[PDB]
Amino acid sequence: FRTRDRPLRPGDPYPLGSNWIEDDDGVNFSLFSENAEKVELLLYSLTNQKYPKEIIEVKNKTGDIWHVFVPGLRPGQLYAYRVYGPYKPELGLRFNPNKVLIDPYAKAINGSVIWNDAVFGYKIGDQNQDLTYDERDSGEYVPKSVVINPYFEWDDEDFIKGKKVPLKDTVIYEVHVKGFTKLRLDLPENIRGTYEGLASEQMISYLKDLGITTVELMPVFHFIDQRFLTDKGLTNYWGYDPINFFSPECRYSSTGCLGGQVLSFKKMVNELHNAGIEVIIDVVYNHTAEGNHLGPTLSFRGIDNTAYYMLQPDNKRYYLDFTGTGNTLNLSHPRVIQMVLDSLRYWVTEMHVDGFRFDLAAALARELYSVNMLNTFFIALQQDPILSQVKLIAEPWDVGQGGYQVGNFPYQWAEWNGKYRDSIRRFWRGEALPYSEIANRLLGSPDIYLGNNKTPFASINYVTSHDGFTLEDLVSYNQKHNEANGFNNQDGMNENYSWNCGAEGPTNDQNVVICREKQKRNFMITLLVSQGTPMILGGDELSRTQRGNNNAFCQDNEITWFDWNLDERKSKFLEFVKKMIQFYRAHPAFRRERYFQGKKLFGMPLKDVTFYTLEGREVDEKTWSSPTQLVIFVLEGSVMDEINMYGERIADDSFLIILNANPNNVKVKFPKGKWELVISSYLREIKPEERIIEGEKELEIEGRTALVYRRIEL
Amino acid sequence: YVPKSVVINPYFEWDDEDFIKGKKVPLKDTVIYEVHVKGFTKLRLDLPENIRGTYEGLASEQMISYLKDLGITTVELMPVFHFIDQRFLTDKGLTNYWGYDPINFFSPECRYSSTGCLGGQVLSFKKMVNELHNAGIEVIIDVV
Repeated sequence: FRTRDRPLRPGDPYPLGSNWIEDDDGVNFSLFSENAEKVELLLYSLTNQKYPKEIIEVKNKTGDIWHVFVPGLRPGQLYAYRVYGPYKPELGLRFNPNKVLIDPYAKAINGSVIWNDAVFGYKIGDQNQDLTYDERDSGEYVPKSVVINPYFEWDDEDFIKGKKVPLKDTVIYEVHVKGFTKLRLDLPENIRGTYEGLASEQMISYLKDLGITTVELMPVFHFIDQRFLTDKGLTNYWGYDPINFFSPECRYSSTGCLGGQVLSFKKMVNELHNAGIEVIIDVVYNHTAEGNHLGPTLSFRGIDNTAYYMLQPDNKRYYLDFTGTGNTLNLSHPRVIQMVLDSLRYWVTEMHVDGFRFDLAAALARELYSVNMLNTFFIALQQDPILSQVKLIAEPWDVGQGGYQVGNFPYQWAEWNGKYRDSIRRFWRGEALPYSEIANRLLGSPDIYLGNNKTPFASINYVTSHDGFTLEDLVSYNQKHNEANGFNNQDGMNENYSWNCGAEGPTNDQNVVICREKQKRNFMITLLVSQGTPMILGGDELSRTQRGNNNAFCQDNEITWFDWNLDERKSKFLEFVKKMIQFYRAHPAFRRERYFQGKKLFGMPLKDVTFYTLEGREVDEKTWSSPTQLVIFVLEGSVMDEINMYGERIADDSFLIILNANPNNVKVKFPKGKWELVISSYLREIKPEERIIEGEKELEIEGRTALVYRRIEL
Repeated sequence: YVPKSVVINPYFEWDDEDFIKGKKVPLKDTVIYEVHVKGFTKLRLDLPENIRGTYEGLASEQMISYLKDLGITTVELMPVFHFIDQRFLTDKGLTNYWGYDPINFFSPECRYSSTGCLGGQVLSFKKMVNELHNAGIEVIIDVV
């Protein structure tokens, strides 16, 4: 028989990908290819996945989209594609139907890659490398896509689609799905380090106790372990290397990789929303795990290489790399643009995601070679009805030339404030930066984001992230220790703006431990007292340590697992971060929607913020540009231009904050009021000269100490 | 010595089963597949026992996928009307395997059920049909 003797329907080229049509009993397959000449649908049995149990040729094509509707099939059916066409790598055409490809619209993938020189489309050994054409079948080594059933019952989950957590009052908590619960011997295994483990009653209660509002999850897009990681006994722990944009990772799931990864994800989000916790997901759209040339041929390169990938225009054999990871997705092609926003819309309307943190966000604005934030993809995202409502967070740079684009992302976009990261670490490190540099950071960095009409909550303040040290390692090391990575300690940035407190590594010396505990609390008070929306690094409340590894993308082991066993030193830091989060959330003078001016307002005798120096005298224009290790400012809570959504003014307590990074002691004369101690970084018992201050008193402030005060009388 | 009749609860929740009550399989394009409920799955060591040769065994994911792979459209089931083993078969160590010998016209056979003969035979039958219709398979029953 031929392809015409098994019953078929022409199908439709609408909803790209496999779509279970319950009413007609069958499945509709759709796949874009501008350049394919023949497209063949492969169907596998669950048992036999080395050869296809049936080969169907996609003969119908409406426009640049191939499609066929195969009767009898149900959800759960395994499938993959073969794309026939021209092979001219020096021109960009790398079509090899011997290599089995993965549906870019597959919403569930069964397993991952079995590395073998057959999944490459070019002779691995040959001297002419990626110009050659290896004819080995790779079907038995590449995972297959699953037709999923999209249906799901969201128990009173649609009511949180109303009054959400506004970014004004948000506290971000960056988590790795696996590390959150792998060493949670509390839970059973089989859910440890899984989606279900994250949404268990034990973790949900913990997250409300900690007090964070929303969770930001490291890449959950179904990703592949790199071969140069496999050939060193290593894994992709972070997962910033995906090949599919619609499948939740099968490695994070704990119910089944045959569609159970999308079920256990939806059930996970449903559990969090029933606890009033928003969900943001780290998302890679700038590059794909297929690498540059010499990389594998597992999907896009096979389906249509000159559409999906940015290729060097004069050769078109090599790949433009603005991510440092081999390739860069070509976001200038209409269907590539359609893919990303289809995926962005998919995770919102179907997986009920509340926001996205874009990895290397600038690389998405690359048109040929230059970054212009007025590209097609950003505009369409801005105008879209549903994507206009969820939060959009950017890593405001890529590793290209001219890629540093902080403050140039459109409004509605928030940005990771790297300038806040670096200068705050240097301030407490000991360096003396201008009074105007750190004071700007503390008031939401208006110098950055005001020029493009943005707000203080648009600035994402953070002192540590998954890139670089953790907070414990930040006060415990001065140099990288990525020796365990297997790259001869050449990977991961060298300047971390780090300081050890008096060692490098673990220590017994009792001054080194304390300088840190004081330094850890010094960072914590700074972050949650500055204007903007703060991001906590996951595990930092637990004083998590990566053994001095500032680049633990490859370590899926005890280095990156969360250590839940707490001693007395760790337990009391947890209560500190708890009470500091509880503080920041209780006081609107730090959850501000508009910036502080330097003025009295509403006809009041105090100006909304005042800056002092060692003596209670106001900061001048020449003190404001001189360097400093001590910065003093008074937030007048009752004279803020802060108005809620109902037209009411807000106002808060009046606060005075002392940040003295000078290693030596300094004496400070207070302003005119009677001030009360609310929190400080002192580990020692707070003696009563310091608890209440009256009438322009002077007070000894030990070196490297942060203090918060509240005026009780004027 | 004679079995007793059970007052049953007729209620049953047919999950999206009422939509196949529309575009069905017209006889023009039908392919009939005559099955014995027991013989279909008794030696199906794939499935657990306790459902081998039962209604539930017939509607299991293993058999449903097999019937779509074979390609038949509707299933024709040998007599499922609750029947009695003839005495001249009993007095030779034998049974009524086909079952073309019933005494009740409303009870699904208790010998084919695998959940309970106290009303479980009518539940496990409705659940069996519901599973087939969710797979686009029509059901015809041999009736005496």
